[PDB]
Amino acid sequence: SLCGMVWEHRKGTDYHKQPWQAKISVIRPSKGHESCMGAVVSEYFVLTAAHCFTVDDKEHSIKVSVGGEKRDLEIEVVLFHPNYNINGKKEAGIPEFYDYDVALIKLKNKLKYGQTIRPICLPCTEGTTRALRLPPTTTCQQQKEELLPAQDIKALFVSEEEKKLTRKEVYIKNGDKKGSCERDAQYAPGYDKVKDISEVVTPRFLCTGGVSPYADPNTCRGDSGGPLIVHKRSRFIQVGVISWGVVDVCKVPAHARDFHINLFQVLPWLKEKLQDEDLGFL
Amino acid sequence: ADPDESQSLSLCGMVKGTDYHKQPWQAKISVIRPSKGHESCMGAVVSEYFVLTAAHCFTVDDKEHSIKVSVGGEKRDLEIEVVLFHPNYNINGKKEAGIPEFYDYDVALIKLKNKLKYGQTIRPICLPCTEGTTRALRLPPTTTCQQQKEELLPAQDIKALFVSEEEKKLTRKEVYIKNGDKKGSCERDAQYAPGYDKVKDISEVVTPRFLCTGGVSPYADPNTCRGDSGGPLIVHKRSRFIQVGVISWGVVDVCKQVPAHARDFHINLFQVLPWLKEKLQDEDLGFL
Repeated sequence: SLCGMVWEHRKGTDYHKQPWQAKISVIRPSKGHESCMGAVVSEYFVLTAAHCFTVDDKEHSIKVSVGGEKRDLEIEVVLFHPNYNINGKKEAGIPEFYDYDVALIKLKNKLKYGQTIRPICLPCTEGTTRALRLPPTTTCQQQKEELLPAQDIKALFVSEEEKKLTRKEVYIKNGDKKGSCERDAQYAPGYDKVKDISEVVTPRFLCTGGVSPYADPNTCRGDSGGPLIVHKRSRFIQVGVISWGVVDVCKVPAHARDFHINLFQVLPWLKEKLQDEDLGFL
Repeated sequence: ADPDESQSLSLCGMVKGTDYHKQPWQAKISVIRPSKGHESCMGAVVSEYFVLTAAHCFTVDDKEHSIKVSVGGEKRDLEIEVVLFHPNYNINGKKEAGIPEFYDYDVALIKLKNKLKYGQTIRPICLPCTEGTTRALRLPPTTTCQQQKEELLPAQDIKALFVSEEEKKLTRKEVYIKNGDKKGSCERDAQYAPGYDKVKDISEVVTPRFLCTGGVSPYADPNTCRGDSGGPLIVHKRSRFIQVGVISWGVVDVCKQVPAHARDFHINLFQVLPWLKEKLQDEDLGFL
């Protein structure tokens, strides 16, 4: 199959429209389960946020499903980015630090691509170069400048509300608005007294949300971990992983920013872990 | 006399108006984090400086900015001096044994910085083995702790309730604690709870510090919602409300499969009286 390509037909389920979307549920007796999403990136892997796994039990507590299927898929192992350390800045007044908040769920059984289950394209891969109908002289830097220019980048994410999946169009402030977007991180939970924001907002994050240039929808609690996508040439390319934000409105607007791990900033990890998935990383 | 009388306001377990007039002891607790996966729990005002709830609720070590506590329907959040966790509590205590989360001694006390000013919407609930409870029960002044137990927790199906929240409003749910011959059946269903798939001996997860509700016998019992966790398990013994437990965990949440297996577990306060008695020794509670 061709990554980031959807069913060329009308109607169909929410998974005909977003075949790459995966649902993740981490369950515990207390009933305060984690709810997250991810994206199929190959037949054996699902990419999502590292912070979703708060119960270290891949055998019976992590429920992963795709294609709107009801069955939960067998997990071989969950790989956490090596630099991830959520409590690493506790002593500096940062309760939860989300740098490198990405993880890959490796499935025991190979996924079978259909009209409701298909991979999404990843940065600096052969699939993305072809999806964007670019020539083979295309490099990783070129893909980056093509997908993430120094401006307000049009992008989207998939949100679930009332049993329904919907695309939410947002704008990544990667240009002159970047700074003001990142600075609103001061309004995120536990960050009240964080003097320098660069300490909670590292060069591994993309910033969306706000009312400028437009009134951007915000990620819902359950959407955490899902892909942040750039829609180009009728193809879907994942550029980030939803990680955290200022507020959950699905439940001051100009302050409603969401942060995502920029996949261009965790390529050595991705390239190494998915080196056997025939995705052709550059 | 005037109901706002200071002495009349300090009377535990007593009750038109909003739903907070109906449940004056109810406390709301939110542990927020940037990822948006906030913890939601409830608690009970036990005294002027303390709110009792579950230990598992505190997943962000930041009482300064990430733990929001409110009472009396107030939209304001209260400053926290310190959060006290039962010394025997350790959710990872049996990880190596195949048990992901262990909820033994799942209780914690929130010590507020400022005194709670009791009122028409803010009032403490009665705690086991205290001067207050003996009176609420209409028992002679000679009553002992064991006597109160036999009075509140008989070896049978014990009528009880917990306060649940569904769509902005709070409501009382009648449940039955299986403390008699249905006790074993109730506890054995713990086998169907998250992560307990391979638990052979149920005693490993359901320790003698737990009360068991839920199921369809003797009656179809309602279950606790994720957000009701850490909330007080109460006995409505004749116009008075006594807290006998702290909601800890359960097999399933069906708010907002196999109904007969739907059990909820609560930490029996009688099993943590030594902790309660001590930590609350300066709160003028009259512990027997």
